[PDB]
This record gives sequence, C-alpha cells and structure tokens, in this order.
Amino acid sequence: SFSGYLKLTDNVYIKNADIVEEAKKVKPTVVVNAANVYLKHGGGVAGALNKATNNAMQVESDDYIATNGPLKVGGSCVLSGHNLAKHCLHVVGPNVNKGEDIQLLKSAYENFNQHEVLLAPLLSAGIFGADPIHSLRVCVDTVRTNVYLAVFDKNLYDKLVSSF
Ligand SMILES: CCC(=O)Nc1nc(C)cs1
Repeated sequence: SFSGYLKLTDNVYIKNADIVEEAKKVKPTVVVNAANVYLKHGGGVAGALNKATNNAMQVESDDYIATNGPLKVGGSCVLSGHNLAKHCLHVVGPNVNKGEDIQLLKSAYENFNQHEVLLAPLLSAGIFGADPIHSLRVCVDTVRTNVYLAVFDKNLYDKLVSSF
C-alpha cells in the first residue's frame, strides 16, 4: 500500500514525494490530478501525470472536453488512471494567479469525499498561486475520506509539517 506517510489527522497523510513516482509505485485506485477547467495538462502535477501516461491522459481528456465542455472551477471528473492508477480524479482548484475565488478551494476538496482513498497533491498550491499552508488546512477541514498527500518540494513539506 502507501508507505512513508506522516499521519496529520485520522484521515489525512503526507509525504515528501513526486506524485508520479508515488503513483507508479503504488498504482492507487484514484490519483488526483491538479487540473484546469479545459483539462489541458501542460505543467505542474497535470503535465507530469500526463507525461507519465505518454500523453494518453491528454487524448482522453480532449475527447471528454469535446463531448462535455469544460469543468467548473471547484469541479471534477473521473477519467482513466492509465498506467498510474485505476482512475484519475481531475479536480479543478482555483488558480489565484488568474484571480479565481479562493473559497472554491473548499469546493474542489469536497470532490475527494466521493472516493474512499486517494493519492493527491495539495490543490491550488505551486503554480496555481495559493498559500500551500492554507490548502493543507482546507484539505484537513474538508476531506473525510483517506487522502495521501504527495508534496514534491522538500522545503515546503518541512514548512507544512512544522506549522501544522
Ligand atoms: C516533474 C515532476 C513533477 O512536477 N512532479 C510533481 N509532483 C508533485 C507532487 C507536484 S509536481
């Protein structure tokens, strides 16, 4: 199963790890992608997960968008996990760098509650511009299912743990 995770709460765990490497190692039932509303997996976690699937995630995502239109900020969709997981839950957290409402971060985390266990990144953190400390607090106060958080940045991981 998941290994080397520090327990933060009854249901939230955290590890300093690259989510792609965690997914290849564990092959979880659900890997969360930090998606945008268009499912254009260019950078950050999205670009890295898509690259690990050899672009299969992007082709599937483009077919989903062509059929259904874009997601909402705070929304999600379940697609294939390809070689990384059974499923990929593409969750859209607000992108603060685009002036998207930070209160939608709680809505984005609520999508995790539809799944018993997930491997996930901190939503809206990194290139999305939100404060990762705030993202972890919203995560622990919103998610009731088992979430295994993979934080890529070591210095960020230490700050998140020491300030929790
Ligand atoms: C290039 C690989 C990469 O960006 N990996 C990332 N893992 C996380 C958890 C965020 S970004």
